[PDB]
Amino acid sequence: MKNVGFIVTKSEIGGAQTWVNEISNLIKEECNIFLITSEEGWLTHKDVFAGVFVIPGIKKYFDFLTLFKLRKILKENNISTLIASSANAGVYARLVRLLVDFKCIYVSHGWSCLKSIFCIVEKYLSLLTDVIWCVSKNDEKKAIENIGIKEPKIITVSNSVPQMPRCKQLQYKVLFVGRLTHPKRPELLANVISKKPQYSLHIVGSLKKQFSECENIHFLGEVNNFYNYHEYDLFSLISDSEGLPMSGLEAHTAAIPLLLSDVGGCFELIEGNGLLVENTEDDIGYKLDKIFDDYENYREQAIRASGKFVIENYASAYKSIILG
Repeated sequence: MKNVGFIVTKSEIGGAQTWVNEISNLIKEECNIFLITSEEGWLTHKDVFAGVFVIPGIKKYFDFLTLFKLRKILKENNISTLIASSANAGVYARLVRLLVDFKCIYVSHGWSCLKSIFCIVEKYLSLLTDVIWCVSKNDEKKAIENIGIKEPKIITVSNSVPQMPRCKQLQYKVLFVGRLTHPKRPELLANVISKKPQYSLHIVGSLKKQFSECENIHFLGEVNNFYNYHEYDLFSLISDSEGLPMSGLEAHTAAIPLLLSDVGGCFELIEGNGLLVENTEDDIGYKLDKIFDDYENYREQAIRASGKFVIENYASAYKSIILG
């Protein structure tokens, strides 16, 4: 059986790590999967991995001995495909192509680069990459236009997730799912909803009691396997910076309307099934009332679109990139 490796910087839940976990579950019957990371944490306790390699040197943007340890790992474990996520991981995964033959796949994950300096690096690192995997049309546009990666390098196939449970009378229940630290901005959303007692906010994700006396603001804290989108009426993610957020994809497959910041690839989740916002208290309050005053129309479109980002529709394309 084929040996595939995922290399990441952090092992904490969320973002790329959740993606790695989800993709590993998808291909797990067709290959052996190895994890390479800088630290131990949530991801490294996952049983899907045939083996886990913790190299703390990965936390450094570059380091020769870390590079050589990666080479040793690929060769000794006969790993013929390496899928890299995050900048640091990407640095080692592509430099090590100079030293080892394997299929090197670097995944965009929103190009958190944020500046024309990281852009330069990524452009030249693409020369060492067998596949630049863009997980959103907006990541593809950034790669081609802002970074300078050539299109022959790029395979663009959207992120997607397993279908969340779907549901109910309108209860004006808003749901926020994600880390509470910047660029994420739940404080902005909670503030808006706090002044509207008929609405409510549940936040899933340091931590806050600014709203300790707002009766309609509820912090559930971190919930690792959150799948209860179907209990809520509206998913809202307010943030200064996003790629194509997994939580947004999840809400989408759960057929609930969305209220998202107009950043990164959030617009790719919205057709008639929600609204894009400026991170203004005014703009968020206005578009919130707009959806809730006209709710069944946004709900009908959420329902209509809810098959769009379901991972079964993308599986063969994913498997083709990774196993082909």
